[PDB]
Amino acid sequence: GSMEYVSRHAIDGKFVFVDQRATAILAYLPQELLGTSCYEYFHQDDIGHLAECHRQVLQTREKITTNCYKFKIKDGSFITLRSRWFSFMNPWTKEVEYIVSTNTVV
Repeated sequence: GSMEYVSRHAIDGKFVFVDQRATAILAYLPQELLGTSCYEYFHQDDIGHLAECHRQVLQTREKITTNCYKFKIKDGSFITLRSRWFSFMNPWTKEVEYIVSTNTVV
């Protein structure tokens, strides 16, 4: 359904993929999120633990589940999300290119 959407994030949080279900949940067009960092939208209280879970997943092929956190939507209010993250290691270049994130409304 449309209670979740999938994003991908480069190493500074930059959105590099946003599926169209994000607009239903966040009221942003995908193009508004693409090229901006997820950290720009996290509630400032949540930056620290989300950044540490992001750092964790860069060093493992296992998935990491965040705590619930608040995400600032287009009108400036906050919704609560929980994300499941895993990193995408290129098996030839041996580089983590991005992380995959399923973002679920709580």
